[PDB]
Amino acid sequence: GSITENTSWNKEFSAEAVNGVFVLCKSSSKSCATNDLARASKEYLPASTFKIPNAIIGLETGVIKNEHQVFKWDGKPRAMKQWERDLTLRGAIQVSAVPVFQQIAREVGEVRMQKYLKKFSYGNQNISGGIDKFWLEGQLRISAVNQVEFLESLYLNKLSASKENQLIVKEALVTEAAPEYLVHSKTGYSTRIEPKIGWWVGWVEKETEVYFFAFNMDIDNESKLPLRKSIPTKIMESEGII
Amino acid sequence: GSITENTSWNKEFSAEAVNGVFVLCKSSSKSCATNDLARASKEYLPASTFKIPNAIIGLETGVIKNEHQVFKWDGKPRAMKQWERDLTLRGAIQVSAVPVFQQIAREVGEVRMQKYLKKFSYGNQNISGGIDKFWLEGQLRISAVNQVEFLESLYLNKLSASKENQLIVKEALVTEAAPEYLVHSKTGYSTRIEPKIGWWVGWVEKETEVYFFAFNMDIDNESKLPLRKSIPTKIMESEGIIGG
Ligand SMILES: [Cl-]
Ligand SMILES: [Cl-]
Ligand SMILES: [Cl-]
Ligand SMILES: [Cl-]
Repeated sequence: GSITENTSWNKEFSAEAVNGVFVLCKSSSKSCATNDLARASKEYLPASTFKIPNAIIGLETGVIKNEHQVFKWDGKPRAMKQWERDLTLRGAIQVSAVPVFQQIAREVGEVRMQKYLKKFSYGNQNISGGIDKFWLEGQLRISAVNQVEFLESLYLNKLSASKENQLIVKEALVTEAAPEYLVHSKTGYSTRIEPKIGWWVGWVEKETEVYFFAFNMDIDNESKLPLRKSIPTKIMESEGII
Repeated sequence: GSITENTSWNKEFSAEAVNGVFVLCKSSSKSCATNDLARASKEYLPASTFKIPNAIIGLETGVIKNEHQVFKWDGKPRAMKQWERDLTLRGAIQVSAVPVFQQIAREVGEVRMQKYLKKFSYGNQNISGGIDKFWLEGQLRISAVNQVEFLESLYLNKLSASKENQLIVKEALVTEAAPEYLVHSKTGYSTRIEPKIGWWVGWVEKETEVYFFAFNMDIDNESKLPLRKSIPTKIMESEGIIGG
């Protein structure tokens, strides 16, 4: 593939006083563009974007039985009201139910989780910091470029997992369906350790083209969180994609 | 299965002067509700709702190579401008590209096509009338009850096809997505044999519940087509099944 720096996108960041990066890749020409090559290569806690490999590994290992599994709420208070209810696998991914995935990670265990992150070439592959929190406050780091490589492998079923399991997770990641296009995506927000990072990663299928994308930004306060989606959306709109 | 009449649903049909049926099943097809017991089991041409089994069959026979198949346009005139382009599976479904599906059916062939429709218990299972048009103007017929049974089997990966291929078709059928709400659906319009019939079939996931649905109605003219969606939408909303 190739990557090129495109300074024009900076307008959307400048207007918002945002420090951040977008990486957008057109599958047919294996060609990516970024507003910031340096930041595109910087490696940050994945936070809830880790739900993507974690769901695959959960299925691969038999910890998650299948896409019809329901994760029941035990009635104990959770950090968000939206998590205080039974959830499907898709629902637990889409509302970012950390408690559900901490449990999955515990059952997966260190030996197996390490093995998969190596197979997946996932970031620095460093799961230090406790088996249920390493993606949230441990030693794990991944870049925007690595996220797009990973998502392309998933799209093509080239990850070291069954196609069945890859498809289940693909199915779960759909976030917008229109007559002209389909969006798969996942957000993250790293807030336990400095610096505070918001992520939005995914891909768009339009006509017979596929566009993979990864976005991250420094988050000053919770009031900036929507720019996580709105800056990349604006860019993708300006490019005539969505 | 068991089918129970909900009297109150008729209001929605008589209020628009529509002859039609809606079938709705919560959790499973074991117990469904309808406005009309007789019509719920009446069988009609599937029209473009047949793209659902045909897509599964195309993948299972290897006629569609895999999820990333592109159906290439050779540049020769097609009947609609929306068809004059390369298409993905989801694209061909969205624009209702009947010529793409007809070429799939020809390559599948009558022997294989008959076998899968019988394994799937798909309507009267009659593919008489020409391999490229039996679902459009031939002898094939299916009811609203049988559509919900078929779609439930698809949802559960219980059709006689690989799980991989069932998942591929399901992704191409998503029409609405929200964190705890997901709709898979397909319209059809049968206009070659009287009476003309409109369909809307599908399923909805809401939180940890699932509902299977099938609607059909007599279509007098094109202007009544939207009802295919709004009458069943209103009834589903009456059951608390509400989208965004
Ligand atoms: Cl495999
Ligand atoms: Cl989040
Ligand atoms: Cl022919
Ligand atoms: Cl025809």
